[PDB]
Amino acid sequence: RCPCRFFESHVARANVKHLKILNTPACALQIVARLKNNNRQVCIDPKLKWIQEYLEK
Amino acid sequence: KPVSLSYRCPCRFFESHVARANVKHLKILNTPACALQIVARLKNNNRQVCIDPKLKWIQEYLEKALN
Repeated sequence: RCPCRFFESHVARANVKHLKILNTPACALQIVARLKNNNRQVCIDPKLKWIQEYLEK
Repeated sequence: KPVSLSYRCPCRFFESHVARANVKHLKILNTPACALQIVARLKNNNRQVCIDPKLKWIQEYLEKALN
């Protein structure tokens, strides 16, 4: 049962407190963002350019 | 109102021995003051453990997350 069935593409690095990469292989979406200001959790588009940057170097 | 030497980084100590099967999710934090830090939510005890990012299985895990 994949918690992420929907993804949001309109998310910027600046909006996020942290990312949670769910250990759920088989699920297409496993990236959940805990958002700043409101503490809502939303699954994000894994294609967001900033993700690879955040998952840092 | 000052805010200094009171708001610690999520991680100061790390663990390099963690089995992927005992990981529910990886909490990735990345801030200017603390850099990249990974906190694993463990399956066996639901506790949070800071892990070494240089771990081998981490890269593939993150990679397979389509990002």
